[PDB]
Amino acid sequence: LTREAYHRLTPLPHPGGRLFIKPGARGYRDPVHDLLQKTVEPFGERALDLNPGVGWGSLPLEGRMAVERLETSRAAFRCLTASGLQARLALPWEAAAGAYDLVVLALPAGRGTAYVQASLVAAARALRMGGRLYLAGDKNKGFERYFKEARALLGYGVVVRREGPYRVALLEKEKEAPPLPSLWRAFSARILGAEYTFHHLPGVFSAGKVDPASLLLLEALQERLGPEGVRGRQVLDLGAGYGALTLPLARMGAEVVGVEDDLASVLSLQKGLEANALKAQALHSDVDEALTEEARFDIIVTNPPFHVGGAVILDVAQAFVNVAAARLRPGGVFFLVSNPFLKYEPLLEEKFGAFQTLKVAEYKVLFAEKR
Ligand SMILES: C[S@@+](CC[C@H](N)C(=O)[O-])C[C@H]1O[C@@H](n2cnc3c(N)ncnc32)[C@H](O)[C@@H]1O
Repeated sequence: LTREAYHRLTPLPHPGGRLFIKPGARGYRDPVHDLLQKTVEPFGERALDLNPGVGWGSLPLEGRMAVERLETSRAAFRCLTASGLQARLALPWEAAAGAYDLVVLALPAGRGTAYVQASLVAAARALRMGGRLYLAGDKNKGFERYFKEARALLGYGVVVRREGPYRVALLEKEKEAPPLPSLWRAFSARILGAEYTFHHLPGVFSAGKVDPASLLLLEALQERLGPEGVRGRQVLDLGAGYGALTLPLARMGAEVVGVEDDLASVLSLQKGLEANALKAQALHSDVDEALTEEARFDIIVTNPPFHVGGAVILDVAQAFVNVAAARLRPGGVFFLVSNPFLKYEPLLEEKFGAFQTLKVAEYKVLFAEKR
């Protein structure tokens, strides 16, 4: 895709309306959200969707109930807003306690147990006594375990729709919700001769330890540019996460802007910067959406998102490369790290004209210079 195509919001039809989608936004042609949309029925007056994506799963409630939506992805909020669907930039556990009659939760299984658990408790807390929860997911991705936990948290739960491995259950709040679990974790790491303490919420990439790929990029970077080759330079970190690249580069004296689509990750980076006596801009952004048209940089780094066992480069990751080329000043440099067999080489050749391979072992570090 072009950058314009990556950022474009496109309305798709459904009976009675339309819904905007875009590359990089969750919840479109997803069997879990699809099964929800076929299942959810109004109950009471006030509903909360704790994982809406583009908003298909709880869309049947719109216009029949007041529906609030809490969403962590910037890309997904751009879509919801375009669709005229009330939505807040919010973590699931930021939900108002006891203020809803119905909650909708597509299980965010890909973000892991801690994130799901926090979401389950947020759902239980959000509901008034006697409120109900639609819980949807995948038996191949923990549905039975999470449904068992939901039933323990709330009361009577039963599966109300089945399609292959995909399930929707309906549950009733019959008991008092517990307090939220402890959410913050911290760990320390030594990077390029300096100590960092990272802080993060649940669901972030590489919780609890620095990704070896990120370490490899930083090693390649320092070898190429020298210990001082970053001081006073403007750096963009595409997909900054809790700051594995961001913090060291700030420590090295760079003026760093991190862009990150996930709110939990943005807040994690902010806490880490504070904890380490470091300054950087930690932007909640779908790729470079948050930047001015004019912003350019001297150095751009990225450890892009990837599909678990995938052989194809994600749309977001392709956009990262296109954006890096576009956002670099002449003489600027780009560093990217990935699995050795992802086909980034042709992309860098097309966008920069040439590239170099600085490292290839467990991961590869590719490099390009803006001409
Ligand atoms: C492989 S992780 C790398 C995180 C961090 N830079 C590190 O090295 O540990 C990729 C990051 O890209 C972020 N991401 C995914 N889609 C994005 C998007 N559309 N815009 C910006 N960041 C995105 C993810 O949330 C994740 O934090």
